[PDB]
Amino acid sequence: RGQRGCEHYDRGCLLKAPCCDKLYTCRLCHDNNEDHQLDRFKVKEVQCINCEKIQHAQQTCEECSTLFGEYYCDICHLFDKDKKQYHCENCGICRIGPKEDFFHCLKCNLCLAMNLQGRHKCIENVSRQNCPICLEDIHTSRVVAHVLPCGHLLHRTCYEEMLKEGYRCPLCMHSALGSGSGAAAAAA
Ligand code: NA
Ligand code: NA
Ligand code: NA
Ligand code: NA
Ligand code: NA
Ligand code: NA
Ligand code: NA
Ligand SMILES: [Zn+2]
Ligand SMILES: [Zn+2]
Ligand SMILES: [Zn+2]
Ligand SMILES: [Zn+2]
Ligand SMILES: [Zn+2]
Ligand SMILES: [Zn+2]
Ligand SMILES: [Zn+2]
Ligand SMILES: [Zn+2]
Repeated sequence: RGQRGCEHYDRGCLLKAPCCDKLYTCRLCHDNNEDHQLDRFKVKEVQCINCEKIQHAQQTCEECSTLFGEYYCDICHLFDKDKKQYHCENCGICRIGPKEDFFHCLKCNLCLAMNLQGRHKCIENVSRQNCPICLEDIHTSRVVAHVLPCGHLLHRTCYEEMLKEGYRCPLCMHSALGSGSGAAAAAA
């Protein structure tokens, strides 16, 4: 671990971005360096870092057999060391597991810690929204979301910064004290 990959991932291959047909270590490396956003489900090809064989996406290299990722999901085309990831069909992406700690809430439409099942306030597709603090997406973020007792969602980082200046939901102004607050599963 820690020999091959980027700042985001420990992986043995590079993705061929079907948009600009460039080779980037991962979708974040691509998105940080391109006008547009990479569609991870559209990725068809990868290149072995070790032997530069460009090939269809798979867990090991067809020529030299280098291990591309300890965890490999052929839907998101994600490669990584073992972080107990699982791919959730309702989220549509890979989550940081383990899968048994989480359930997918249909209404809020993200994976939530088991202790919130039937024990939180649902807001329709609230996960598919921007964080009201930073106004960047919650659902696909690699930062754990925090369910406020009111059911609104904040990035854990944005939530903890907000506590230095206040203690109320940035949208509905309800206090963050109380029942129904907890953690969601991070994007892998
Ligand atoms: Na490398
Ligand atoms: Na990726
Ligand atoms: Na849906
Ligand atoms: Na999606
Ligand atoms: Na589930
Ligand atoms: Na953020
Ligand atoms: Na995590
Ligand atoms: Zn591109
Ligand atoms: Zn990267
Ligand atoms: Zn190879
Ligand atoms: Zn996946
Ligand atoms: Zn889910
Ligand atoms: Zn819910
Ligand atoms: Zn945020
Ligand atoms: Zn709120």
